[PDB]
Amino acid sequence: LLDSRFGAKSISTIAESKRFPLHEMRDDVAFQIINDELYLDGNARQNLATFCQTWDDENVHKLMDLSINKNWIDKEEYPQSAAIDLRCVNMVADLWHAPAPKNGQAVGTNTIGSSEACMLGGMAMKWRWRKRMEAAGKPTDKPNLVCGPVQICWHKFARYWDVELREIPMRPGQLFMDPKRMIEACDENTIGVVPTFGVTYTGNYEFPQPLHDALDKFQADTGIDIDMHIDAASGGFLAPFVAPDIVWDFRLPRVKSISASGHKFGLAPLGCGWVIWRDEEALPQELVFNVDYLGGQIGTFAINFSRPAGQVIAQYYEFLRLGREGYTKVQNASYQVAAYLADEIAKLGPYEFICTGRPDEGIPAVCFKLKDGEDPGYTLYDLSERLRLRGWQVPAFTLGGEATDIVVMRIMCRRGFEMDFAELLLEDYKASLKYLSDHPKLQGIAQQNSFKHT
Amino acid sequence: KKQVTDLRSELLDSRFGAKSISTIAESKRFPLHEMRDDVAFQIINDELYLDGNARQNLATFCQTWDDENVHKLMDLSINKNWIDKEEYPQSAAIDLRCVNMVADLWHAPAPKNGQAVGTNTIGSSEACMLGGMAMKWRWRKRMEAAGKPTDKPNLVCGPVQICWHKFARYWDVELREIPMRPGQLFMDPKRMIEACDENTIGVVPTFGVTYTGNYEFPQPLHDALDKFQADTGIDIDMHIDAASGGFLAPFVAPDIVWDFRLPRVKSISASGHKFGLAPLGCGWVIWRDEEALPQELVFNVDYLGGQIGTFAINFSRPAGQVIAQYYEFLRLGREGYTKVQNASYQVAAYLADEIAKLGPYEFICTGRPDEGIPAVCFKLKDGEDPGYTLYDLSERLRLRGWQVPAFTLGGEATDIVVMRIMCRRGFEMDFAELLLEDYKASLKYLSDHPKLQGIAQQNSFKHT
Amino acid sequence: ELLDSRFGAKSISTIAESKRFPLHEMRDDVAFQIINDELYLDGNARQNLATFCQTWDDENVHKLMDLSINKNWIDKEEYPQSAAIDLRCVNMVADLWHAPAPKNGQAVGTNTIGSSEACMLGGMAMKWRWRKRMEAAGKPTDKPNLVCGPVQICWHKFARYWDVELREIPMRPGQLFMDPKRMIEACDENTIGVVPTFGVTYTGNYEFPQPLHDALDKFQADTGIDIDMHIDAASGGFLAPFVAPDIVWDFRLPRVKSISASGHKFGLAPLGCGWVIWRDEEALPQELVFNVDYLGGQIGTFAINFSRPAGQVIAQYYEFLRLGREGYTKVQNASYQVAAYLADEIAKLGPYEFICTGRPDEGIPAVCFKLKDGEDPGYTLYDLSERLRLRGWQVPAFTLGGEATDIVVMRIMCRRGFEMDFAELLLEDYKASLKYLSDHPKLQGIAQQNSFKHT
Amino acid sequence: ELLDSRFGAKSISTIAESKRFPLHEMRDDVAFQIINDELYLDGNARQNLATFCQTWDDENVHKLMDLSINKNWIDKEEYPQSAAIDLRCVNMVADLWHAPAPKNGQAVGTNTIGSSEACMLGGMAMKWRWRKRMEAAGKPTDKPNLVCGPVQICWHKFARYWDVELREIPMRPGQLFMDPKRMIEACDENTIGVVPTFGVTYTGNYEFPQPLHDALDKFQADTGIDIDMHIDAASGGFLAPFVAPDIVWDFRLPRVKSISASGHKFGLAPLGCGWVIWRDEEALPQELVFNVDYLGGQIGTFAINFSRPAGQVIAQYYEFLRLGREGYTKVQNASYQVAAYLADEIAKLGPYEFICTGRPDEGIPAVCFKLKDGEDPGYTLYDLSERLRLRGWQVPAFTLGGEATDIVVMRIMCRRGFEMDFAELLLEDYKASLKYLSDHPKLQGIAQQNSFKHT
Repeated sequence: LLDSRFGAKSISTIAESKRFPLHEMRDDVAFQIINDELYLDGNARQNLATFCQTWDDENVHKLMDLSINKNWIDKEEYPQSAAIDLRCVNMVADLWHAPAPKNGQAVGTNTIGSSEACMLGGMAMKWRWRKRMEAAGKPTDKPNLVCGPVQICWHKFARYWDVELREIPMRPGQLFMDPKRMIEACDENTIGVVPTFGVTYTGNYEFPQPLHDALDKFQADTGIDIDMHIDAASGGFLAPFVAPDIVWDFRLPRVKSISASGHKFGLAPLGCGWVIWRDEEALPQELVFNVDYLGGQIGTFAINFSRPAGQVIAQYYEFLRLGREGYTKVQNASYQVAAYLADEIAKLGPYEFICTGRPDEGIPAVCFKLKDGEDPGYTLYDLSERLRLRGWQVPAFTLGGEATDIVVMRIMCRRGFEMDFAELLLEDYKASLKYLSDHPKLQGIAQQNSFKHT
Repeated sequence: KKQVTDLRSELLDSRFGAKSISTIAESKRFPLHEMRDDVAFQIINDELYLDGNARQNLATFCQTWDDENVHKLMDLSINKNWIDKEEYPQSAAIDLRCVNMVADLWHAPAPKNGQAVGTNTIGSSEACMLGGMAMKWRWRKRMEAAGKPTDKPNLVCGPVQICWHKFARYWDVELREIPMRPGQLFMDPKRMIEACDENTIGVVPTFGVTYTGNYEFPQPLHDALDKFQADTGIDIDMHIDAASGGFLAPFVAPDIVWDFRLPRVKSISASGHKFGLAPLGCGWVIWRDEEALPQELVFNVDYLGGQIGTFAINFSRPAGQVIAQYYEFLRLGREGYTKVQNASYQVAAYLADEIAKLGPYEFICTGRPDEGIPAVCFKLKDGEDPGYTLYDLSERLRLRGWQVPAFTLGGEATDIVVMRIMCRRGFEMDFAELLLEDYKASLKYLSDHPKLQGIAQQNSFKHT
Repeated sequence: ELLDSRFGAKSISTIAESKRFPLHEMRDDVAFQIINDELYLDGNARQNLATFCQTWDDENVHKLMDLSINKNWIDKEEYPQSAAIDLRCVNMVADLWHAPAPKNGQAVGTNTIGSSEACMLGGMAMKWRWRKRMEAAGKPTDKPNLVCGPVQICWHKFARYWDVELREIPMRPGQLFMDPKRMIEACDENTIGVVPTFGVTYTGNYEFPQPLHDALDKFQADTGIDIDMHIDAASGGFLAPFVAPDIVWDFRLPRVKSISASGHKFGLAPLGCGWVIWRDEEALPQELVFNVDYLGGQIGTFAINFSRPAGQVIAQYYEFLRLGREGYTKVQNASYQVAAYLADEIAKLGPYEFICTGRPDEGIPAVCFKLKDGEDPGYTLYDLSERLRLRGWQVPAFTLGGEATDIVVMRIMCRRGFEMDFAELLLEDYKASLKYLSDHPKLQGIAQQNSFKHT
Repeated sequence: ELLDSRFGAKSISTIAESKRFPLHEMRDDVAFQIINDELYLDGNARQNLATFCQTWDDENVHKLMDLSINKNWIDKEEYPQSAAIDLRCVNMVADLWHAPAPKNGQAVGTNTIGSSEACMLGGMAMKWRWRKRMEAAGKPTDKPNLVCGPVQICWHKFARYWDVELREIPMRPGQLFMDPKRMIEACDENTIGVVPTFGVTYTGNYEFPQPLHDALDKFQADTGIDIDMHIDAASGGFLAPFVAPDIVWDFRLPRVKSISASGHKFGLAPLGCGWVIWRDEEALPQELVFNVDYLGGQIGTFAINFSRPAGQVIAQYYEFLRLGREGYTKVQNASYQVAAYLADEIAKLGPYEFICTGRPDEGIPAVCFKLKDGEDPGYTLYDLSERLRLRGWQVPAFTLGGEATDIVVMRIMCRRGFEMDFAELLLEDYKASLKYLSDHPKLQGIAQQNSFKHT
């Protein structure tokens, strides 16, 4: 009947949350109602499962706010947002060593995230592969795609575009797509190989170079010429700053496209991805749609259409304020935190490390499991529950394929999670151990994977 | 000085009392150095002044008005992840409410389990693809069950938005677009049926044609699909592209039978960020029920609370638009939207009557609620020459601040030059008065300067 | 060599040093962001159903508090309007509690930082009235006692700090409060006063002053000993006058010489606001009032604190002006509707005995319950409380004192902000928590730490 | 009935009864949004290259302006600190312009709303000094003239409003400004003063007071007629002293008895700020100063305005403080670099003859050019000005005056905020414009409306 906030007749959001509302309500009442329910969302600061930016910068807030109505697709009405977007394509291209374009503009596009960028990469792969077969007179009805432990976007790609996903299974000692097994899976129907440069599940890089040598030898051995698209969702904004010596990008001739998330280590806010092609030949013109506007026409290869230009603008702000110099410092701060956690956690239990936050191996992450046949009086699921009681989300989950038996804990170190917070995590980690040791009945109870995808 | 011109990272800047960087000198490479955060902010902030504010842009369909409450909701929601149900369960709850509300708005059958089948999207584009994929899979599953080949799917439609051209190309479906032609601009029952066959995955009426403003009416088409099924056994479904009309007809013309009232309408899509009133980045698609949505398309993710299924092309993205959409549903309801959309219609209808007095025009859309969306669309009467083309008028208007797009139609009507005026929230009766004044002044200018006729020759952006 | 990813710069750690005064300056905006970022480790309280303290947010209150950051409550001279506003508040609370009309037009009483200070002042005033009364009768004054029920911690502190024997009537099953019989058994010539709790912290039930009052009248008739009351209305003092005005508990009772309440509980003020009113000048021994000099003459204060900001007063004013009786009535009843609804709904979900069910004629908007004796549903209320934390709620489980030492209660406080839709959400998480304990029996009996119960 | 899509309510037109004082109240917040929505139709001026006035945005300035919306410039008594700040600005502007050190510590001068008011004050003071002396000689004083070049409109207003005959030396081919020869032709015993324009509005070029000063010396030598100067330094006044300290144009010349300049042009103040400085008490007739009583004594003002806000002065002081000569020199150099660059690039694009090219020793940060005589590249600068409008730029084309009624010029003003990158964008758009004019020859000769040239 009454609401204590408004000292008035009560408006429930839960009653008839099932139909379109009939009546108007005071604007500021609707606002305070929604505002209040939003407090029940987490703030992610103690969420150690996600890669997506959760820190807050006033300049980014002001820039998102100015841009709320700036339509990324409408080049004609917001020509300056359009110009900023083209800068960022060129800069990401450059970051990844794309060849100098003949026309002065890199081939590539901002996206909403890595998912769309993957679809575009995938569709391009499929189309280059179909042209090759059609020219060579071969059937094109059985495409396949060869990969390791990919993010879920490759599952959707395969499904939505009717391509056979040839996923190399995780297995003990080999948690990733190695050159030998990659090669066993390739044949004239392979549209491409997708190395994951920063595997979501573990944190490690699949290194494109040895896979690239193996594809070169494959072409020599069989005449079959297979290309790569690097899914660098996390890695593409790490390695180029802290390890330029890792050759994973367009310096490799088979690498025809690359995609990354701006809203992970690109430090952009949620809703920003990037995909770059090596050159015009890498992007079939059949996929590009040309629309007229007053200043000529512009080509777009996008799944999305209208949407706000703010994230692109924020991405640019990050590029401008940091440069290589700043990015290197920012990403090193995160690697330092991971290395530290890895180092410290190692002393607390009988653990085996899959990833220890090393810049030459992968991304700022710690991934570990219990040592085989070692029982410290808890599972990592249990430990994950204790940590949620201290406000932390530290996902515990299983690996796939032939490692379906392995439970790992993954910690992600993203911007905002500084050394002080890592210290606090550790105190909570220790207090959890002691608790588990004081209450042995807790062992084995917990059994539900935390969300592992982003 | 002896510092030669090309060895400097040059230039004082009058704003910083300092040397600076030229965003344009080195926009081809990743920047080398850090720069004070607030300087980079000011740099970008100043360049953003070169954008329009769209208040005077009469071409777009997208929300360009500003409401403080929306600004605040968006700004709280910058990091809220629409895909992460675990961390943001309240944003997830609000999203599910919106899906039930839009479902209900479209007469979706009551769900056995209380939750409508549908999803927020980034826009009509994603929503279309999901609708299109689902159509393809339903059709495929049916032909497989029947032992028939599935390698030549086609889609039958009228003058569709570009997202259907993208869907047809991206998913290898032949687009059977009924051509606009003089005197029949739209997919009619007859030409629709000529185009239909066992390989048709669906028909897509466009309930609010992008190019003109008009509704294609699903009812008569629905009638022709019923008879087509009786004559041939072939059972074809519909997905209605209601990008704009989806949030207009339910309030100002609830009697147009276009939605899930029609048994063949298996899914409907619409754009929140057009007449939905939401800010940029929001779309909706709804399915009649679980049968309408092949489970194979839905991905189940593990989370701590069990698992939830999503059908999306995107993945992580912010939840602010959904929240803001919710805010519009709550503060307006059916009563409020009815008033809001009526205001734009009055504005469109007003401009149609007044523009008709000013030249020899033939109208394709006059902002009548029973006919289409709040838009005015016209051409010159055939064989009449008033001393200018609509392209010329569109240029003069631009000199006075307005974007009023002139472009050609498609198909057999590619000779036809139209002007379209979109009336959306914020474009009020007083601003339309101002437009008219400007339009009269442009006509006089053109009448005083006849060497202008025929010079402007470029289409304005038409798609949104 | 350590970097910070926020600042793109050498790391500054609040934990390094943290035990020595820092040596070096650091940039203001960096120190600010450092601290701000750490504040995200605090809760929001929106989901913390243990506390009584205001946790909602109103832009106007934020504005007034911010205006007031430097307004010194004690400094009447520099901030005369803050002073005038405080004085209006004292009059309005006195009137709320049916204080007798004052001869000089100003009610007797004061703002405080909380109930705690207001209890100290009321306590001291009790002790001094009894002392003076006994001195004037030539009698020893070194053994003063105080009679009370299951009192808030401030009374324990008062007793210890001021050397008064606390005669606390213990809780016992059946009777979790101070009843007249046990009250009188404890009373004597050295009893400085009785302190009923009009809203017992641990349960949410009102101790009713009236029957106790009648027992003190009879006690006087029988023995000549004339004992007064101070009502601790921490919570009930801003509830009953709006939703149950016929409960006679306040200055309508002759023996009630002073009353206290928390403005930052149900008075709707922000943290840092309590009130104490005395019946009239006689109820407040002048010896306790300090008169300072200022330019317009002198003002007397009775305070433990001295300089402090005037914003909470000013905010409390805003609440009084914007709502009035009519507004308070709607605001408090809405919380009662929440509490009554939860009592009903929770009752359906397991074998519970209720102590408090949000009825306005019985207590404050709280739900307080225990498991039915014997009936073992497969968890303790500790366990249930732990499950509820994993879904973000703090719903405290704790033991009663005294002779009710076996009893484990759960207490849910319904405060402004915690509306019907949030109650529904708690109910859903409650059910889901029960489902989990059923599916995971091993969990039973594990948790055993009482949650914070005091405020 | 008519609805508004913003408010979901009956429509309220600002246009309907816009000729009658409105009858009824409406909600405040609706009136605000209605007005705020109309204001979107104003330009923002960032792409307007015709104006000299500040169009950039500095948060600190906005904050000071907003703090000062009610500070009354004239009310020294209630706003004594705004007054003190004002007086500092007067001394600082006097010092910048080499005013002789004040015998009393305070320079003779005042803030004004703009150059306009400042010119009247200067104009009036010339008038009175001239009048006093001619009245001493028992000579008629009813026909004063004022000798000048291509002055800003304020001199035309002064002339008209004070019945002074305006002897404006016309612009003519090859001599667009007041030279010594023609100046002297126009001088006689009725000349109240000569006004060099130190930054001509129409072109950007400086009129140099030193060679004019020499001629006036010779004139007094030859004829016994002693003529003074007032420098209209609207724009030059905050440019030259920082980037061309060697140009002698100010109080270093004995005949210069006052100077005016706009704070809200290159002084960097927001709109509503001007300055006029007199050499010393003798240059300012006392009869023109009004003495107004108040608590701390009385102050004299020479003003046309009276009550008005102090914010622009406050903002002016802010710029003086944060910049100094060091900061100003950088700011203005920056604008010059942009003007000079545009002059250089623009000369590459067509058959142009430049009047001004952004050289700090010649004039202000401006580019001014015309088509080479008898050359036809296929458009007029009016045509070019139209194409550039379609790209969002206001780049005014207009005819010169007097004997160059024939010459059409394009003038580009480079003020703070129009940085090198925006100059690059204009050039890109300039070339896009030349290309289009080329591809559509029928455009040639269509456009013929002068753009606003005055500020």
